[PDB]
Amino acid sequence: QAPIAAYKPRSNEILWDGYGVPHIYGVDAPSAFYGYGWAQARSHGDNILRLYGEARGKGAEYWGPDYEQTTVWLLTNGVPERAQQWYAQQSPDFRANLDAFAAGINAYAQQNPDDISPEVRQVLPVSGADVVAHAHRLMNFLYVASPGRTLGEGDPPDLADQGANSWAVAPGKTANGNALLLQNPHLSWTTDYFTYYEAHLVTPDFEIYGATQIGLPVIRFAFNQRMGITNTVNGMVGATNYRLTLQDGGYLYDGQVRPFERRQASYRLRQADGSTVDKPLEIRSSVHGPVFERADGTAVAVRVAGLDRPGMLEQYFDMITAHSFDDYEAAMARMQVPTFNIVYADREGTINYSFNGVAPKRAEGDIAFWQGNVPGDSSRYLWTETHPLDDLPRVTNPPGGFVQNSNDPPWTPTWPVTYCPANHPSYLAPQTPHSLRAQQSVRLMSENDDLTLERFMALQFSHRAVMADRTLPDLIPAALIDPDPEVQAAARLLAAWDRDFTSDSRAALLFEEWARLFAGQNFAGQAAFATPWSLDKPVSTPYGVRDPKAAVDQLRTAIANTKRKYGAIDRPFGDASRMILNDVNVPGAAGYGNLGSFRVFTWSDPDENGIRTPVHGETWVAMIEFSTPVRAYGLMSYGNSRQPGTTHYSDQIERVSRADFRELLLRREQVEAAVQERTPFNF
Repeated sequence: QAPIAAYKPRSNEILWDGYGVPHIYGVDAPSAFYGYGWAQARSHGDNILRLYGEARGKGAEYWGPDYEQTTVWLLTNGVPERAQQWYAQQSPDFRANLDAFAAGINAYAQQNPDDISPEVRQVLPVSGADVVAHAHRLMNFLYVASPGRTLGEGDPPDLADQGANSWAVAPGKTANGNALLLQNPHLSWTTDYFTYYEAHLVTPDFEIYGATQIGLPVIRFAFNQRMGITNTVNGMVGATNYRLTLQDGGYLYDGQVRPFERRQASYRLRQADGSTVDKPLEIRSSVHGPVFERADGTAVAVRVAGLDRPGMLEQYFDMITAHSFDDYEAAMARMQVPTFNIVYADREGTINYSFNGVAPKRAEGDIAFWQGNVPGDSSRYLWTETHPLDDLPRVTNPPGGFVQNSNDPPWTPTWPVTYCPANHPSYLAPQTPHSLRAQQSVRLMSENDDLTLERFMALQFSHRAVMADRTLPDLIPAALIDPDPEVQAAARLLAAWDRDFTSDSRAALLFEEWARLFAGQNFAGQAAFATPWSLDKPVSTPYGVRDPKAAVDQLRTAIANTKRKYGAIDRPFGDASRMILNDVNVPGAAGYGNLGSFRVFTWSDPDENGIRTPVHGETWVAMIEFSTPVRAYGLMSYGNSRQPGTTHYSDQIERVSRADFRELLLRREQVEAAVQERTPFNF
């Protein structure tokens, strides 16, 4: 019936468990945020202070050369100053929480100066504005508008490997009648701002368990006794790069030569000897927005949407603390979160999918057109309005009894679908072939019924080489008629494979190498299938091999590659695939999502000895059943801390190698039973 009574904290304290997971208890909100800020300082202080410093545009001043590009990017886009505005524009209530958070961080550093790396001490003290600045940078100028896209360069490995999985199951599809939720982000294992942190906040008025990126005062992947939500990247096109026609010191626009908006700014660049050199920086703007110059000499102006949405953090906070789905939807309706697909589920039995973000209203052009260089010489392409929530693809309690997204276009959020590409403007999302992992996603959910939490988790462990199922039947035969015995031996090895990425697979590695050539290095190539992908058979296409003879030459080559990389065509998958953190070295399993593996581990290239580890992949994984009280399990691949000397960095990877999940503790008693360290505090 009613949720179990939440705990009313009678004093401020952090109860840490054996895994470095803080259970922050505050007599009020500001107190809790302060504890949260303290805990994050404890667990990831160095990187948070580094990121906050960058967000001030002081990256070059504080750490020199390797941080300069980001400084120029953030200054030119006026990020540090807008953070001050956004900060000021906060609601009095929330601004107090942000100030607490910053005080928590400051406090921790004050009482533990030794735990703070020397090179980041100059960043202290930090303020509520700094928090806001970072989140603004992350959301708007990393996720939505990255310097790579605008500068016409690219980005260090983050192509399609910035993915995730997400499921929400309606009570009707379960055995117990409680909704189920899956949080499963697949971001880099090394990039600092992408590091996830696990925490638990409790005040007399709210409770929030979950993971979030270091430096964020709100929990993005949260849940509690009442509800929970998860996120996945949808690539919402919130920015436009306009090509400019330079002319007579200005730029051509609507037939006339408009002069630029010029501002002479400056920043400090640290020198090897510790001194700083003052460096000039002219910031030019066009009616579109800031202007950058590419290497090829192209003058590009970037127009980022939602620069007037200062309530990002508060939206997330109100969303996750919502007392009902209605409240939740009202919160999301503020349009303060610029991107992401978001999934919801609660103890009431409601599940929801939302292609969220702030999208510019446009009158022409498909997504591909808007993702490229839009002509910047006419007011014809200068958008100003953005779409309301109800203009975007969304699903609630569908007939299928579930929702899901694995970075695939929003065209198959459930089965049967409830809408189609035609119902929305063609610039919102792409209409491209869904990845094999995404197809596996729809299958695992729609094909199963009467689910239990345990079965639900087991399905999450799927590591099927769907790619094989679509190709081997045609490849194998064609390869067997090849005169080269080694090729024939390869075909037999492959045909004996159960087509699952297990540690012991002797054919997996070889298959991958073949697939690299058959479907491109990222495994997304379609040019080689006999039957092209189709939205009408979204989970069974593409299929077959268009040119078996060619594909065999590819296998011929792939065989050489496998031996060169691993030393044999039949090396055990988990012998070359390892998960190495600190001094822990465990065998790997599961693999590339584009090859159909639901559970993901994007293996890196192998080293001298054919050993390789995950570059991106599983990180924070949790499955929640909204029973009363709720039940949840989770694991954090890379622990809950990265502070030099911490015992909580490599202390979970072993359980990951065995899919041995931790029961997430929400109830006071459970917490008291697992406490290993108490940190009392006053705000």
